[PDB]
Amino acid sequence: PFELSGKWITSYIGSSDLEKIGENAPFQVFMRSIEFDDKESKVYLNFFSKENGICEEFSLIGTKQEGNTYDVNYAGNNKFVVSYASETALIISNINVDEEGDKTIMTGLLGKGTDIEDQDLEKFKEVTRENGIPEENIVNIIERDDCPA
Ligand SMILES: COc1nccnc1CC(C)C
Repeated sequence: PFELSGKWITSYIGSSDLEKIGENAPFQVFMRSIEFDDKESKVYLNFFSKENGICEEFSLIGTKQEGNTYDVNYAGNNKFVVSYASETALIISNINVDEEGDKTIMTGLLGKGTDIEDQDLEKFKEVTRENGIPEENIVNIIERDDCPA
Protein backbone atom coordinates (compact mmCIF):
# COMPACT_ATOMS: atom_id res chain seq x y z
CA PRO A 1 0.00 0.00 0.00
CA PHE A 2 2.99 2.32 0.44
CA GLU A 3 5.99 1.35 -1.64
CA LEU A 4 9.16 2.03 0.39
CA SER A 5 11.24 1.60 -2.76
CA GLY A 6 12.28 4.95 -4.23
CA LYS A 7 14.19 8.22 -4.08
CA TRP A 8 15.22 9.10 -0.55
CA ILE A 9 17.15 12.04 0.86
CA THR A 10 18.84 12.14 4.25
CA SER A 11 17.31 14.91 6.34
CA TYR A 12 18.58 14.12 9.85
CA ILE A 13 20.83 11.62 11.64
CA GLY A 14 21.09 10.57 15.28
CA SER A 15 24.48 9.32 16.47
CA SER A 16 26.05 8.05 19.68
CA ASP A 17 29.33 9.57 18.50
CA LEU A 18 29.42 12.98 16.81
CA GLU A 19 32.80 12.35 15.21
CA LYS A 20 31.44 9.61 12.97
CA ILE A 21 28.97 12.10 11.49
CA GLY A 22 31.26 15.12 10.98
CA GLU A 23 32.29 16.77 7.70
CA ASN A 24 33.83 13.97 5.62
CA ALA A 25 33.26 11.34 8.33
CA PRO A 26 31.96 7.96 7.13
CA PHE A 27 28.45 8.59 8.43
CA GLN A 28 27.72 12.01 6.94
CA VAL A 29 25.56 10.07 4.50
CA PHE A 30 23.25 11.47 1.82
CA MET A 31 20.81 8.92 0.46
CA ARG A 32 19.70 8.91 -3.20
CA SER A 33 17.67 5.71 -3.63
CA ILE A 34 16.63 2.52 -1.86
CA GLU A 35 15.58 -0.63 -3.70
CA PHE A 36 13.93 -3.22 -1.43
CA ASP A 37 13.82 -6.65 -3.07
CA ASP A 38 11.67 -8.61 -0.61
CA LYS A 39 11.92 -11.36 -3.21
CA GLU A 40 15.62 -12.09 -2.72
CA SER A 41 15.55 -10.64 0.79
CA LYS A 42 17.96 -7.77 0.11
CA VAL A 43 18.14 -4.03 -0.41
CA TYR A 44 20.00 -1.79 -2.85
CA LEU A 45 21.26 1.56 -1.56
CA ASN A 46 22.70 4.36 -3.69
CA PHE A 47 24.15 7.22 -1.64
CA PHE A 48 26.86 9.90 -1.61
CA SER A 49 29.60 10.67 0.92
CA LYS A 50 32.54 13.06 1.17
CA GLU A 51 36.27 12.52 1.57
CA ASN A 52 38.66 15.45 1.64
CA GLY A 53 35.74 17.43 0.23
CA ILE A 54 34.71 15.40 -2.83
CA CYS A 55 31.57 13.34 -3.26
CA GLU A 56 31.71 9.56 -3.65
CA GLU A 57 28.85 7.44 -4.92
CA PHE A 58 28.18 4.14 -3.19
CA SER A 59 25.78 1.41 -4.34
CA LEU A 60 25.54 -1.18 -1.55
CA ILE A 61 23.61 -4.46 -1.33
CA GLY A 62 21.97 -5.10 2.05
CA THR A 63 21.18 -8.67 3.09
CA LYS A 64 17.98 -9.49 4.98
CA GLN A 65 18.92 -11.73 7.91
CA GLU A 66 16.48 -13.32 10.40
CA GLY A 67 14.28 -10.58 11.83
CA ASN A 68 13.63 -7.07 10.54
CA THR A 69 17.41 -6.85 10.34
CA TYR A 70 19.44 -6.29 7.16
CA ASP A 71 23.20 -6.59 6.74
CA VAL A 72 25.73 -4.41 4.90
CA ASN A 73 29.48 -3.90 4.90
CA TYR A 74 30.76 -0.31 4.89
CA ALA A 75 33.13 1.51 7.28
CA GLY A 76 32.80 -1.74 9.19
CA ASN A 77 29.81 -4.02 9.71
CA ASN A 78 26.33 -2.46 9.74
CA LYS A 79 22.90 -3.47 11.01
CA PHE A 80 19.80 -1.41 10.30
CA VAL A 81 16.02 -1.63 10.36
CA VAL A 82 13.21 0.68 9.32
CA SER A 83 12.07 1.49 12.83
CA TYR A 84 9.19 3.29 11.17
CA ALA A 85 7.59 4.55 8.00
CA SER A 86 4.84 6.86 6.76
CA GLU A 87 4.12 7.93 3.19
CA THR A 88 6.44 10.91 3.64
CA ALA A 89 9.45 9.66 5.61
CA LEU A 90 11.73 6.78 6.54
CA ILE A 91 13.37 6.64 9.98
CA ILE A 92 16.19 4.13 10.08
CA SER A 93 18.42 2.87 12.87
CA ASN A 94 21.79 1.23 12.30
CA ILE A 95 24.27 -0.44 14.59
CA ASN A 96 27.71 0.05 13.10
CA VAL A 97 30.79 -1.83 14.24
CA ASP A 98 33.99 -0.25 12.98
CA GLU A 99 37.23 -1.73 11.69
CA GLU A 100 38.53 -1.18 15.21
CA GLY A 101 35.48 -2.70 16.89
CA ASP A 102 33.93 0.51 18.25
CA LYS A 103 30.14 0.25 18.71
CA THR A 104 27.95 3.15 17.48
CA ILE A 105 24.20 3.80 17.46
CA MET A 106 22.57 6.00 14.84
CA THR A 107 19.09 6.98 13.70
CA GLY A 108 18.37 8.33 10.23
CA LEU A 109 15.27 10.19 9.13
CA LEU A 110 14.75 9.73 5.39
CA GLY A 111 12.23 11.56 3.22
CA LYS A 112 11.41 12.73 -0.29
CA GLY A 113 13.10 16.11 -0.57
CA THR A 114 13.24 18.96 1.96
CA ASP A 115 9.72 18.88 3.39
CA ILE A 116 9.76 17.18 6.80
CA GLU A 117 6.51 17.42 8.81
CA ASP A 118 6.55 17.61 12.62
CA GLN A 119 4.85 14.25 12.92
CA ASP A 120 7.76 12.28 11.46
CA LEU A 121 10.36 14.52 13.08
CA GLU A 122 8.76 14.08 16.49
CA LYS A 123 8.82 10.35 15.80
CA PHE A 124 12.52 10.27 14.86
CA LYS A 125 13.49 12.01 18.10
CA GLU A 126 11.49 9.44 20.05
CA VAL A 127 13.33 6.57 18.31
CA THR A 128 16.67 8.31 18.71
CA ARG A 129 15.72 8.53 22.37
CA GLU A 130 14.58 4.92 22.59
CA ASN A 131 17.90 4.00 20.97
CA GLY A 132 19.76 5.67 23.87
CA ILE A 133 21.24 8.47 21.75
CA PRO A 134 21.24 12.00 23.15
CA GLU A 135 18.43 14.08 21.68
CA GLU A 136 21.36 16.49 21.33
CA ASN A 137 23.35 14.43 18.83
CA ILE A 138 20.83 15.02 16.02
CA VAL A 139 21.85 17.52 13.34
CA ASN A 140 20.53 18.88 10.05
CA ILE A 141 22.40 17.16 7.28
CA ILE A 142 20.46 18.16 4.16
CA GLU A 143 21.77 21.73 4.26
CA ARG A 144 25.24 20.20 3.99
CA ASP A 145 24.36 18.14 0.92
CA ASP A 146 26.17 19.58 -2.10
CA CYS A 147 26.54 16.24 -3.90
CA PRO A 148 25.02 15.52 -7.31
CA ALA A 149 21.40 14.53 -7.89
C1 LIG B 1 23.41 2.39 2.50
O1 LIG B 1 22.71 2.68 3.73
C2 LIG B 1 23.11 2.21 4.99
N1 LIG B 1 24.12 1.35 5.15
C3 LIG B 1 24.45 0.92 6.35
C4 LIG B 1 23.74 1.37 7.48
N2 LIG B 1 22.74 2.22 7.34
C5 LIG B 1 22.39 2.67 6.13
C6 LIG B 1 21.21 3.65 6.03
C7 LIG B 1 21.59 5.13 5.79
C8 LIG B 1 20.33 5.95 5.43
C9 LIG B 1 22.27 5.77 7.01
